[PDB]
Amino acid sequence: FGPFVETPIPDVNTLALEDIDVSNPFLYRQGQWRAYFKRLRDEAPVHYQKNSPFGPFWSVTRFEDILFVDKSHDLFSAEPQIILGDPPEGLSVEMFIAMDPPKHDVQRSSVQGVVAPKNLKEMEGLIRSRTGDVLDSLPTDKPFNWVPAVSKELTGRMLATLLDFPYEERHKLVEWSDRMAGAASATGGEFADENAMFDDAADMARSFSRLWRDKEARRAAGEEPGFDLISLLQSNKETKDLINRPMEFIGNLTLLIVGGNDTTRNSMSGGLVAMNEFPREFEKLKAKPELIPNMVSEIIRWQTPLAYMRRIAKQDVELGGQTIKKGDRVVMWYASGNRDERKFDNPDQFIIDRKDARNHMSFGYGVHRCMGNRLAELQLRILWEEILKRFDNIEVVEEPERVQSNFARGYSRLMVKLTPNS
Ligand code: HEM
Repeated sequence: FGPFVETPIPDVNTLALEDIDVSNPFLYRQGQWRAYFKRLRDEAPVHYQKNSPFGPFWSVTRFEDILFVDKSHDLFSAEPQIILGDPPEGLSVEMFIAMDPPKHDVQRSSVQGVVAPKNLKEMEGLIRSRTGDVLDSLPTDKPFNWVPAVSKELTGRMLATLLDFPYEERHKLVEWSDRMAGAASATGGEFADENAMFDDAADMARSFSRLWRDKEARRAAGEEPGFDLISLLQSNKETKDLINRPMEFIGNLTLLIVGGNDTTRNSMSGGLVAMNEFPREFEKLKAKPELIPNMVSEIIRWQTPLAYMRRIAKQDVELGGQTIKKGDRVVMWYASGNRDERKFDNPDQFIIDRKDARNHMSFGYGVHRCMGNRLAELQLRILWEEILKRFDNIEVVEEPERVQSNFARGYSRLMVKLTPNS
């Protein structure tokens, strides 16, 4: 009903404050995002942009203010979408990441068992084995792209395990997720073909339905239930009939794959980029390997794989000396908050023994705090544990290529030369 090409981004000092548009999906790639958000934090921490390709929106850029917006779901709704823009027509799917309580609470309870700490503990052998195997497969006499060989490879195996997806088809979960999460209308991503998105959403719905029916058929034949989400959903009375609720069914399954896809991937890659910019931290790590758990938090803080989550004001809200109007879109820029010097001293430095590194907001805060935070930290810890066993040095031999997006902060190309230890 009713009615992106890259260009050089100018110095933020050349702009009136009302003309700063941080929805530009090239701000991260071009390294301008730090100066743009710092100007916002300093002089417009609750900022209204009237004109953007996504329409008007508020930017909330200070750590303390983002906490308030994220935790106050009675003032700022997560519905109906948490990306800055809109999904293409015909591709809206309800996910509980874009739902307020109580309904958010009910839907998250039906899937949260898949990351139960007892289950993650039991899967450590498999994760570490996969993490050992891919690392042993990497060449040490020539450089290679770390993104497909390591980050995406380990991420895709993990996603397959989570759903018991056919392993040989796991590349499909990632390709579908990338196209869906990289919609030009939603995040300024490079996917602008609505035809391919319609084909993906149909292949994906058909694939999840086949997986559901194959699993119930295997369970009816006596196969013991497992750790995966489908086994868990078919073991609980509330969700044993979830296929008869297609919106809930597709919504929960797509959220799990999109939630863990480029987040895990870009956190695996981003640690190497941070180490490259701050090489003394790798010597500190080698001499004190017990720093790995805290370093994982510092990698996640420094990388902030998801730059923001978006809300809609449910009423007029006074915040930062401004009046957010009912209905306005409000963007909580985690990428800015994690660089806020009011919260972190020396915020742009990668400091692996930073004592308050675990207080980052890359997972958000409030009822929507990332459900897979422990799963992500676990894979990242194991990754660096297995790196230290094998490699005395790691070299980035080319400027990393960063992904076009205002939402995902990640890398498509990371060329790495490995040096084994003695
Ligand atoms: C470093 C890794 C990760 C980061 C930075 C990250 C980031 C986030 C963020 C920012 C949110 C929303 C927070 C908010 O609105 O307050 C979120 C929620 C969510 N994430 Fe993650 N994520 C990561 C890993 C994962 C993984 C591995 C999975 C799946 C296994 C996952 C699945 C989800 C789900 C299902 C939600 C919805 C939670 C809810 O609405 O209650 N995430 N994540």
